[PDB]
Amino acid sequence: SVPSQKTYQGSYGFRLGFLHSGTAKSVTCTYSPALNKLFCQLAKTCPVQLWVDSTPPPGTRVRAMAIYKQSQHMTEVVRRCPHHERCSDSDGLAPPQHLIRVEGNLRAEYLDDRNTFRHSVVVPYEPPEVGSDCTTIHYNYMCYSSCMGGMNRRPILTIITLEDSSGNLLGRDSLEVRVCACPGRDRRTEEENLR
Ligand SMILES: [Zn+2]
Repeated sequence: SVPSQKTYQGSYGFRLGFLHSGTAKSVTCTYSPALNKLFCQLAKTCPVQLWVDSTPPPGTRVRAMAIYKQSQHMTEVVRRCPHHERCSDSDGLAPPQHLIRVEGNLRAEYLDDRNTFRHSVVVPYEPPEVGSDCTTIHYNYMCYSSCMGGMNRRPILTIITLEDSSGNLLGRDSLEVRVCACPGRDRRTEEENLR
């Protein structure tokens, strides 16, 4: 099977938002609206905003999962490569095999689906704080898109779903992600190629 990637705002008007970081050669994370693609360095903070028109119920959660973008690779579980899964860089909560981690949230839970074998990380949805209009989750990608034996240069999509306490779908959004050495340069090159 393959997780759905269909955009769905749902009853709460759920959608993602990204900061405007630019494309300076030194940038560590940058999002391209034209390509709906996030470019980031290995294990660097990727701020992802959660926007809703109305607050969902207490117990609502937010899950992140990666899948290969190419249809011929969609059924393959996206996981860290043979080298990174063994580098003992766990933060004490994320299994070393997981590509996507959530930073600074002790309530993050990591799932290895007993049926699909796919990996995901989920946190409780927290409503915006005083003075804020949105909620931000900080993600880290733990392998480069080019890692051999892992993503192996194949592009991936990250699917973010808003779920109820039972795991039922409330909202869904997604974006392509490239983990690379120079996000600014690659974003500039890909947007140029699109033009
Ligand atoms: Zn790797």
